[PDB]
Amino acid sequence: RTIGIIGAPFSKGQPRGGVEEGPTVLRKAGLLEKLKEQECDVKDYGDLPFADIPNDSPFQIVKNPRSVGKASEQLAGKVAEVKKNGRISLVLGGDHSLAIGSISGHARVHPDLGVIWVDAHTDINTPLTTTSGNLHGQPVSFLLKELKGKIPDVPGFSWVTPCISAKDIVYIGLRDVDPGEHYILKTLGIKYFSMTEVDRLGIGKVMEETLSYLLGRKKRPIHLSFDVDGLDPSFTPATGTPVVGGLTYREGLYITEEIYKTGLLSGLDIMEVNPSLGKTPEEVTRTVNTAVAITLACFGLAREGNHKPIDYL
Amino acid sequence: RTIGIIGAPFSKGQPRGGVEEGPTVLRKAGLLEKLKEQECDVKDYGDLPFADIPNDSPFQIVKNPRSVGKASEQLAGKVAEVKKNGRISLVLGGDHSLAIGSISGHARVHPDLGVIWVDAHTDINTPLTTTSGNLHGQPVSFLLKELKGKIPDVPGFSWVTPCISAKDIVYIGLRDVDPGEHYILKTLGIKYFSMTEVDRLGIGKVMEETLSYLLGRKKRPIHLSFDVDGLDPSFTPATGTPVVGGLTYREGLYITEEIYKTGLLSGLDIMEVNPSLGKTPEEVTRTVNTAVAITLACFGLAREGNHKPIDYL
Amino acid sequence: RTIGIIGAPFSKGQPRGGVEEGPTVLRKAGLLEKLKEQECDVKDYGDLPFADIPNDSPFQIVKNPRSVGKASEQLAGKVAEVKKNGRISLVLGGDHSLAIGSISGHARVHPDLGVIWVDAHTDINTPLTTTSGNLHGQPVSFLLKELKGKIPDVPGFSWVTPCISAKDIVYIGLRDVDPGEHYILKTLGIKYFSMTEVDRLGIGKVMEETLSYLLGRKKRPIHLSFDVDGLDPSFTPATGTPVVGGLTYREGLYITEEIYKTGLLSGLDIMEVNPSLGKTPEEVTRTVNTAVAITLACFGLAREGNHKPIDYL
Ligand SMILES: N=C(NO)NCC[C@H](N)C(=O)O
Ligand SMILES: N=C(NO)NCC[C@H](N)C(=O)O
Ligand SMILES: N=C(NO)NCC[C@H](N)C(=O)O
Ligand SMILES: [Mn+2]
Ligand SMILES: [Mn+2]
Ligand SMILES: [Mn+2]
Ligand SMILES: [Mn+2]
Ligand SMILES: [Mn+2]
Ligand SMILES: [Mn+2]
Repeated sequence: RTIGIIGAPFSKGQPRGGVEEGPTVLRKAGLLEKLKEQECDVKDYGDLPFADIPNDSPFQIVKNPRSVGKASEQLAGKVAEVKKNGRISLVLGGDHSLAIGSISGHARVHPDLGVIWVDAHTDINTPLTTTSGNLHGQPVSFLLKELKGKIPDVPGFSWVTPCISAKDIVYIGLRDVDPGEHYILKTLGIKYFSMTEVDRLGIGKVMEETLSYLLGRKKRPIHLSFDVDGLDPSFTPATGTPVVGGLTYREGLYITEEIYKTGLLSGLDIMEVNPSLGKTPEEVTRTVNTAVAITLACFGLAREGNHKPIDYL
Repeated sequence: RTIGIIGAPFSKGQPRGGVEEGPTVLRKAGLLEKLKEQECDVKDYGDLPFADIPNDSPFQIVKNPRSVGKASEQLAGKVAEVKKNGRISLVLGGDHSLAIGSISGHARVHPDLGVIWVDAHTDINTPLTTTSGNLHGQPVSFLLKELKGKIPDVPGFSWVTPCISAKDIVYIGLRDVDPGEHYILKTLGIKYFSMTEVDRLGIGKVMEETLSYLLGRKKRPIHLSFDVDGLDPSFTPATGTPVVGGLTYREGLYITEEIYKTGLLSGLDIMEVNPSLGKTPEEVTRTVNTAVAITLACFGLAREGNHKPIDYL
Repeated sequence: RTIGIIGAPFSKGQPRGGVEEGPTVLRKAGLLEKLKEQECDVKDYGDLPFADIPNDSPFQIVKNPRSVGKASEQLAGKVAEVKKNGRISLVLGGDHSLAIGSISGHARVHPDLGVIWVDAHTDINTPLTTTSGNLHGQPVSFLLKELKGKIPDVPGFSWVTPCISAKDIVYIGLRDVDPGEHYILKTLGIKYFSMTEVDRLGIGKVMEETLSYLLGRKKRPIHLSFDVDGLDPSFTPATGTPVVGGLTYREGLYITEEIYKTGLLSGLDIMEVNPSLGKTPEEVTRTVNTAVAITLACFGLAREGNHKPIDYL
């Protein structure tokens, strides 16, 4: 459909700084051009200027709470605008803590949205269950209504308001979940397909079940938050926390081709691309190239081929 | 069954020259010996001496039309002979434009043949839809009856006569199809399993459907045209146009083991192996070794093991 | 459950010596610590001191028969003890010939055990069918009751007594089976899932069928003999006889996660890890790291996550 690109050069949700270059390398790879090369109407809303917050000491164990909270607050506003302009928001990250603002802004315009979270992690730790203190591993806890009451008043997030229920989200690709996160998973009855379920059923059945689970009762807007470390590091090595045994390039493209075909993609996040972590220049291009491929699939690029509504013969 | 090896050291169907060494490196890898090590009766018809055609300017955008057309005409003759000798033709390429002659010669003796095309590409561009002008991306358009009338009179192909119908061919492995090619696919109702279908159904279901689609009504001779770039470049890197997200080594062996089990393999093509494109000596041996493995599976080599009709205990 | 670690630094079942360092590198990787980090009660029975047998000339073609036979005899005793102590035996190899002693000792305490053999090889050659003479490719022939009578009196194995029937074992991962071995497979009706069956059905169906085949009639103790070369060499390169087209990291973890869930794991073997064969230091850590991952899955480590029986919120 119509696209609204939003750059989110933010890294304070985790320790490694290079992730704020994600928007830069993705654009430099010709993402806007490639999208236009397709039947896509693209409007670049530019990179959000995330002001520096010098005074931002930890809230207990949680690091850079004000910087993270403000960045998501700013992003939520931009996403809500692009959604109001009738465009599918495409947020280029940036660490995953930004999901808080992206999904929040998306839900302001489309409260009935459903979320598909592709990631090796659940990122559902609360400020009290986290052991790392990195906010990119907590975005989901801030968004779930069932958890409001388990989230302390962390500086920078007073603007947040839980917008989704445990049943409005599906996880795909999980392979490194913390104990508390697993407890929340089972306690709230969240639907997930860890790498174990992908191995058992095959990605085809996984997507069939995912889309049926989220669109069964009725059709609703879909928000896809894609963490590049959800895919195996043999495809996306330049990322902060890679975990072996990931989703293949093919599975990544399958997930997105299927989501595109629903015609319900409403919001998209391409997160955790960190060029500074590429062991080689090739590891960087390999990661960025895969990230672009996944993005293009979300907007119609199909492996069986594509053609214009004309008679080619 | 009984085998008839035919070397086709030809490269003019595309730009990179090293592909004409395919027969050489495949034989040097001990292909004939390995085949004989099995219950295989092998006769080497040698490498076809493709005469040089100095005067061969492009037909519009199409390059080396006379060289390509003549090479396929010569090959068609050799294949028809080996088929008449009651042997399964094994053509070692060489670029894929040779498929025109291999399938044409095969159909002269067995007009009811069915084709399984393993490739990342459909190679069904016509001389008028192609944008590259490389004939290795057009062989199928010359063979389909439904397209006769959309193929101009290109110098070197006046001998061609469409021998198969849209319904006599199945594609497996597609992941880089041109717009016009996709239009032809949908327009003629051609059966295909792109990498998307392989991901969705699994290679087992894909082969079950492929063989049922082609052998359902009745048993008929099978022609397998195997383009090595159909497999992922992590297995066959030394090829002209590699595309990531390909068929795995295992899937390649599965396809061929299943085709062998039909007992209907009649013609085989092992194409696009280009040693000159191996970034390293290991990339070359890796490509050639995989090509040999695929070939041996076509003739009985099974992963579960093989044994003679004797009492080993 | 409760674990009993047994080190088996033995290599004489094959030619390459570095495999006797397996216990060392696996322990150095923190296996005991990692296991304890889980709900696991671990007791290290140390490394069995395999005395040197200077006089050990070949029995016909069979090499180091006395050294191999004695090593398995010693291991059988240790395994029987750990089993009597109510612990799941975890044997760190060492070449696979040790399976003779591990399964023999296990069956002394649990005669109704069932065996799942993960390997690229069947290791079911008899002293008379083998062409290599390496005993690590014959362990299964010594254990099968149906073959007692086809096994000559080899020096060092007079203590052996066939403890399992052809129907008490299932193979997974086969891709390099000798002719005689295949003859035995078909002759005795042994249940196997070669890489061809894994491709056809998917690992989920494979495990479903495997566990149903072995636990259908009734629940019984399970012995898992895991040869690391069962997995693709892209995951476990430091091994004596690697064969491409192997089980993936994910499939390896799936097999073991499923076996763990049965709650019937009784005996485990982690064999063929040879650090000396790692082309690089990274190939060594890659092999050892994968071996540890497989082991941890056998004892509860799940990809969807794990959590204590407490309220994390
Ligand atoms: N990159 C990620 N998630 O996507 N890291 C999260 C890791 C860990 N679970 C935490 O809370 O710190
Ligand atoms: N190697 C191949 N096909 O197998 N190249 C074909 C590419 C392109 N579709 C063309 O017509 O030029
Ligand atoms: N590493 C192994 N098996 O696990 N080698 C066995 C090879 C061969 N089948 C033999 O009997 O020598
Ligand atoms: Mn992640
Ligand atoms: Mn994440
Ligand atoms: Mn191709
Ligand atoms: Mn081709
Ligand atoms: Mn083995
Ligand atoms: Mn073995």
